[PDB]
Amino acid sequence: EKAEKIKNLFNEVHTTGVLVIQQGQTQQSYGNDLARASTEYVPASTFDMLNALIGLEHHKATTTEVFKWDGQKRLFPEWEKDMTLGDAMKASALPVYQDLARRIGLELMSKEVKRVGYGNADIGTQVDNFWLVGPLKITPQQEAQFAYKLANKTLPFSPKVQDEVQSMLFIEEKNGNKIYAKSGWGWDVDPQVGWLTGWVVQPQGNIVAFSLNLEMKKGIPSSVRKEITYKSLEQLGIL
Ligand SMILES: *C(=O)[C@@H]([C@@H]1NC(C(=O)O)=C(S[C@@H]2CN[C@H](CNS(N)(=O)=O)C2)[C@@H]1C)[C@@H](C)O
Repeated sequence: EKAEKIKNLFNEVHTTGVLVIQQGQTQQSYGNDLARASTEYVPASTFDMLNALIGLEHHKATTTEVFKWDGQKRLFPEWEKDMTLGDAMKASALPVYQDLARRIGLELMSKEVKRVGYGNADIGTQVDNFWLVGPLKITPQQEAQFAYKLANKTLPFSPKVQDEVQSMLFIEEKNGNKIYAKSGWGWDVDPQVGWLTGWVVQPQGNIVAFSLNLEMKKGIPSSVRKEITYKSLEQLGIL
């Protein structure tokens, strides 16, 4: 019954999507197009999570430094403010993560993306846009696995840096559950891709990772990603 209900949540907003859930070493898929789970998409802003891990691990940034807004118009007004890396994570402020990517540099970025085995691990030659328009791609299954490992601090990085990136991703504590999440919207690719990748830590300690992936269309508000995710997690008894 739960799976049917989640399928219809996607039908109700008139697009196709999948929600991958990971608990322990096994995954389940829900939604109205389950085949999306094993299909590659650009990560868009969801790459910020790995960008931050690499930057912190290799001492290219700190968690307390402030990226000051220089007063120049940004793509979105939400980005026109002083930000730490964590603030920029929450706002998905691309210019901050492009700055970070340039600090890391192509050689180190390529080595680390390959070491961690992220998606197709192909970053090409352009260090500041490879996660937006290709060539880097990743499946929702892979995003859920990545989130699960970050949640358990089992990515191949220091525990300190994984703890720091977790803190950047914290959304809220709701009914005792701690919710961590990163959204993404690849709007200038066709078709458009929407992401919400994260995890829940339940009061008893259990970790449940998720990755929502759907086709974004004109007339579908971006708030659908969080709404469908939370409702689905509630249906599953995860929230
Ligand atoms: C990353 O994918 C991309 C980000 N991602 C998102 C997103 O919604 O996931 C946006 S949308 C942009 C940022 N937040 C603004 C909405 N205001 S609100 N509701 O207060 O959050 C608009 C943007 C495309 C990077 C690469 O640009």
